[PDB]
Amino acid sequence: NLNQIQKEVSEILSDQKSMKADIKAILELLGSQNPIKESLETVAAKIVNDLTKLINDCPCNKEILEALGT
Amino acid sequence: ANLNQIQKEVSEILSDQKSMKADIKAILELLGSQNPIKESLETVAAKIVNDLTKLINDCPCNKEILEALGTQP
Amino acid sequence: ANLNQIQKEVSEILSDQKSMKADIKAILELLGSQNPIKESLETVAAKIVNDLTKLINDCPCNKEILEALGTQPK
Amino acid sequence: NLNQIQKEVSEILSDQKSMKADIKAILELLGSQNPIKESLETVAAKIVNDLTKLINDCPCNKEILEALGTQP
Repeated sequence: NLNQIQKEVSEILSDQKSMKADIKAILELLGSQNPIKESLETVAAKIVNDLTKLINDCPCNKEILEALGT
Repeated sequence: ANLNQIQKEVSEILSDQKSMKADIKAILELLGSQNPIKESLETVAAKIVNDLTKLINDCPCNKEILEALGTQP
Repeated sequence: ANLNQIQKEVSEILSDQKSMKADIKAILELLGSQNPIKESLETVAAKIVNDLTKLINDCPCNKEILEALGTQPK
Repeated sequence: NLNQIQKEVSEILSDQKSMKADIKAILELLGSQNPIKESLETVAAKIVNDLTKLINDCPCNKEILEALGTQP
């Protein structure tokens, strides 16, 4: 009865330690992550950037200029 | 009254605790097993540029113009 | 009040317990309802390249070149 | 022995208090952000729109225009 209470109160207490441990880990992990918007905005910048280079590199001009004669 | 009441409540605390523990464990498991968004975003970007590169390097619109200049690609 | 003290405190643990349980569920609910980022990345990847392919294949610039060359586009 | 129970109940109560706060944080942190769907969608929208602005701007035409606006 009182031993029963004691036992169960301990189990609660140790269970409560591990719960706390993991909660911290969760708060840590989430805090570490970079903002979705930020990751997006930068990867989105890299997509346009690269493709812009390719576009401005004008790959399809050589063929035309040959038919014309430049 | 009191200790019997106390003991009953303690037992409900113990079990409630047990499931919360399990649920927390799962949230940790779920977040932890997810590959970083930055890493994911990058591989998919790699596909996007790569595939639009194949297209632009295929010069789709040249074909129309070379035709007007009586020649073929 | 020893039993009283123990009583009042165990009761409070039990209250807090309930609302912690609620909030842990709301967290699980939130993460659970997320699409797998990989999958929803694929969808969006396709639409970007799709929409773009449409425009480039439509060949917007050709009309300018043709008219400069001296030809009517069809 | 009743004291140990009393003592331990309070350590239980106080940890409870601080876990309550941390979960509330985790909820707030997870709440403080739009779905990954919405985010992707607006970004993708900007991606295409800027590349559409680029292409419709016809960067390569100026080169050929001088090649056409020229003589042997």
